[PDB]
Amino acid sequence: NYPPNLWDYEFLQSLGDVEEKHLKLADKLKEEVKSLIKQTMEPLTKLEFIDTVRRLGLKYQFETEVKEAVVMVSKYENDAWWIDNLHATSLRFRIMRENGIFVPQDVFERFKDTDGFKNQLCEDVKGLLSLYEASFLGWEGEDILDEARTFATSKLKSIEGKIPSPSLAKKVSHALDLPLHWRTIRYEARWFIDTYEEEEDVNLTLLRYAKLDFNIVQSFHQKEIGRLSRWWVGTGLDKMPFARNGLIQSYMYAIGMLFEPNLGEVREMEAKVGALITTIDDVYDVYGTMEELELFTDITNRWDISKADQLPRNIRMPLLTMFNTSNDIGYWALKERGFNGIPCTAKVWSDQLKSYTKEAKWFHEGHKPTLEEYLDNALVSIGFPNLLVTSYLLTVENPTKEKLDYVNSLPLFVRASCILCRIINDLGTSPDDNLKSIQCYMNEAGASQEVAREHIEGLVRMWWKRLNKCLFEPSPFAEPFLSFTVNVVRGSHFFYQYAESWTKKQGMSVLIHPIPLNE
Amino acid sequence: YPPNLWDYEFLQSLGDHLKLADKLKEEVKSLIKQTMEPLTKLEFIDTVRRLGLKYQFETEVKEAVVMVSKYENDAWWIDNLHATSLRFRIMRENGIFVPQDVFERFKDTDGFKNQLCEDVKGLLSLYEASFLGWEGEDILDEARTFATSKLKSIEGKIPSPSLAKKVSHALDLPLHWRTIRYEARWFIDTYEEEEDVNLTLLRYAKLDFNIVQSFHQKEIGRLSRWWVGTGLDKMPFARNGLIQSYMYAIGMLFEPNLGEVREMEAKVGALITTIDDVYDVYGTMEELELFTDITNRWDISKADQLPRNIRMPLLTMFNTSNDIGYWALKERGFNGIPCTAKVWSDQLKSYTKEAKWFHEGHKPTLEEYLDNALVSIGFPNLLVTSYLLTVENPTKEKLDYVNSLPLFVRASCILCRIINDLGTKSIQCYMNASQEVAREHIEGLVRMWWKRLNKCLFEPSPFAEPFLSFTVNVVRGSHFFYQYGDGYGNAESWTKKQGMSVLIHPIPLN
Ligand SMILES: CC(C)=CCC/C(C)=C/CC/C(C)=C/COP(=O)(O)C(Cl)(Cl)P(=O)(O)O
Ligand SMILES: CC(C)=CCC/C(C)=C/CC/C(C)=C/COP(=O)(O)C(Cl)(Cl)P(=O)(O)O
Ligand SMILES: [Mg+2]
Ligand SMILES: [Mg+2]
Ligand SMILES: [Mg+2]
Ligand SMILES: [Mg+2]
Repeated sequence: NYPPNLWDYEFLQSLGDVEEKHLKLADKLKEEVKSLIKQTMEPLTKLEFIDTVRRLGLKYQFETEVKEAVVMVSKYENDAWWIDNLHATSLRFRIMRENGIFVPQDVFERFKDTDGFKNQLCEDVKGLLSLYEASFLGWEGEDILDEARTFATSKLKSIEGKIPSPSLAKKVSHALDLPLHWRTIRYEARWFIDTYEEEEDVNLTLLRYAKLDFNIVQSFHQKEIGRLSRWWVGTGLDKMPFARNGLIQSYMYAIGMLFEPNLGEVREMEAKVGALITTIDDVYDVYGTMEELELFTDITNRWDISKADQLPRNIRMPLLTMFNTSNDIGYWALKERGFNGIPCTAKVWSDQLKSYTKEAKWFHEGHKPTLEEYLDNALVSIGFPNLLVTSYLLTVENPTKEKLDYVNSLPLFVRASCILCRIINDLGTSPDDNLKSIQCYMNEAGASQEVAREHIEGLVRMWWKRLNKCLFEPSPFAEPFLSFTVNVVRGSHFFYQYAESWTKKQGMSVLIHPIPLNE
Repeated sequence: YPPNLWDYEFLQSLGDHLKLADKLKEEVKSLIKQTMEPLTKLEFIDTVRRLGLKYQFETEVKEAVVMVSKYENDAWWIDNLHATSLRFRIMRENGIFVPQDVFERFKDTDGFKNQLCEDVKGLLSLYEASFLGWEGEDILDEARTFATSKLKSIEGKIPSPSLAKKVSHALDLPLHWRTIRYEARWFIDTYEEEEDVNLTLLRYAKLDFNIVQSFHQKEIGRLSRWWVGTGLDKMPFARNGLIQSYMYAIGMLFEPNLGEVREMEAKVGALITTIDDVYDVYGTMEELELFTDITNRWDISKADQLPRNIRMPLLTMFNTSNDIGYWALKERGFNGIPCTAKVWSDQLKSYTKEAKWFHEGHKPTLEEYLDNALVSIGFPNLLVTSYLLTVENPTKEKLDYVNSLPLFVRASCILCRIINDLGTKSIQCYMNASQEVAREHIEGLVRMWWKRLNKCLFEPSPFAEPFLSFTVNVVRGSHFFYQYGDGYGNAESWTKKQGMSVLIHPIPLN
């Protein structure tokens, strides 16, 4: 291709086209790790171990063993093992809440005096880092978790880059970039396999399984990218003079939303939809005229491609691929799930293009919307209602029009995720546009760039609190949609840290290069 | 356990010496170019053709044939029945006219001289040449009836192993009516038995066959994954649709360089067989009208009014037609969706007329039924699609023209339907004579339309390769497959065998 993509599509197909020795060894090491999760340990040691299993990307292999470990630890009658221990209190608080076992913010009170958190806690970095990490599991009105974040952030930053203990130095720097709660499972696993190997408390059996299982999952990913690349070259959209790296960037995002091998077909369909969202966003933003885009929108609204030949090739090809792929995805729901998803996929595309039109209307009129006007439209235009409603269609038991209507109605859980994805993307922009979060709020309140960014950062923390509380009352939603909704937010944080070199490094270590085994 | 050719589990698993091939290709290139006696040359390029290798040497074979057509001294074939017959056929095969009068030496005013009954090689070449004939070429008709009788009479009495095999093979189907790719597998075995076998040509035939087979295996993997993805493998009205369609497609075109077109033709074939069963066996009256209406308007709004087992074929037809039309836009610069939507609407209209006859108790003339039955067989759909995907600079104008079914295309489509009706309402329609006498009449229409096909290849035509080859090769596919459709017993094991030898099992080398 010209310009060049991150990797050539012929090479990406190369990848998928792990010796039987290793699958057998993997089942063996898996049973040995089950035994370790099950085995009697001191409660702190057990929490540390299952936190390690999670960060290595292995919770999906041990869901039963990890939850049962966590329930056991919540039943442990004597509290002396965590009381007055900042690290143990913090980790317990976090692991309990991550597993739907409530722990009050009051457990942190004893670490404060009249003026706030006790300055002397700065003498224990491991404790500060566990406090920092735990603070992100907090809800609205949990003021002590807000103080904990501010204090632990401030104290860790006063040492970032200058910690003379390699593994804690790396983890502190990594955490201040993004807290574990905000990071993807799959990209964290690759980073943490390296970190873990350098740590004092390393279990070589767990580490050996983490590398083996990483490589096996990666081989499924390599076959998916082969299929997706073949599909993408098949559409001819790799040759559009826009949306360079559209397919690989969508797929890398998808791995953040869902990495598990058993969700391969769903992941491939989400990656196809992301590649089309990126492509068609560029059709609307950096190619089409207002008149071309009116016809694109109208064809989509009516699901009628009669007039498609009035669009030039570079606009007609994206339109008809959106149409053909949406029909294929809808058809999969009929074939696999017994429910024709074409009305649903046609509807979320119509909603999305309507949001683009409103954005373009404002941009042409010169209109300068408020933050709340901007976000009600921009949470649609980012594409996550499309991606998430589609993910629900493809996974809900017994899909129905009424269920799909409900998800597309933005229950608080979904609205939070979509607003978060939009605001996180907007915060990732560097040198400047009246139609992004920061400038809309600047325009509203007469605020500076600095004060407006601080405001938007606060909105990020607030919507995470609602996300967190929604999981303690998941209401009509179940796995895997619960995970999808949170993990698209983590994808956004990871891919919009406030470049192509970083993206290639991430794609190289997670998708292309197996972890070297000493087996 | 034996691998099941009908198991989509097995078929989905398919896909998962080139230096010697390129070396031996140049050696074979050199053998077609090197000087030989003009008869030995014709024999050599006929051998190349029959080994399914002509596609590798189109330019060397044509120039060989042109060189022989200019060889000035005729002493090498005059009064030699084999040589006269081989020259006739190879020349006409290459669009160089030879009159039927070259077979004057071998007949008088009373016909072919009964003396020739001992001359097995001669009789076989005469028989094969006769099928290159046109209408009113009555010497070629007489050569056929005569060669056929004399060949039947000597069959089990031929000492040469390879000549005995060739006579028995020719009497089932002349070479002209056989597919290239299925014949290539057969002929590799027979050729190895011949006295004049060229071991370089035989080694390259095997190597190229296995290389091309590996291409087809990747195609069947992709197509089987697609078919399982549609869910149509789990439908009632089942008939191993995809694998059968693919086995037909291989008769229509086998060349690796036509892979994508072959896959799309195989998909359309699988959908035609499936939807025909929807209209002929499973669908209610009200269901078929909605299907037809949805297709006519290319509007799937009301799809949900159809039950699962009908909605799935419908949406797959819609989705696949949109994909194929899209491929034309992407690859050929022309949006083919209006074209694929039209050939499906026309096909479903042929299904509506079948029912308007059955329910109104109407009984059509042979000419009436065949006007409709040449559309319903689905070869307009397949051939118009093949033209959309291959024609240089496609346009609506050119697509309306092919879809009007001018003689060349109409002859192929009638031949496909007639050949099919010969192997189980063509016979019933002509009868409304008896069974035996209609059949004999319909066999006659086969010979007739073949002569019109043959002539079309000499006449001015908008059409070029590869569509000229597609149009003749569907007819060969029909000849080869038409009497093994039943899907049990002898029919099923002969089909499985063809499937296994040409698609699955490589040719052992050394
Ligand atoms: C989870 C998944 C499969 C994601 C697919 C990739 C998608 C569609 C990501 C949406 C976020 C992206 C890539 C934003 C970059 O696009 P931009 O043109 O800057 C824009 Cl933020 Cl959409 P906008 O057009 O509003 O300025
Ligand atoms: C060259 C190519 C890709 C062929 C694809 C396969 C196709 C469409 C084969 C058509 C011949 C077949 C399988 C006929 C058997 O079907 P039938 O229902 O008996 C029938 Cl002859 Cl179509 P009809 O409905 O007229 O009785
Ligand atoms: Mg954009
Ligand atoms: Mg945009
Ligand atoms: Mg039928
Ligand atoms: Mg029929």
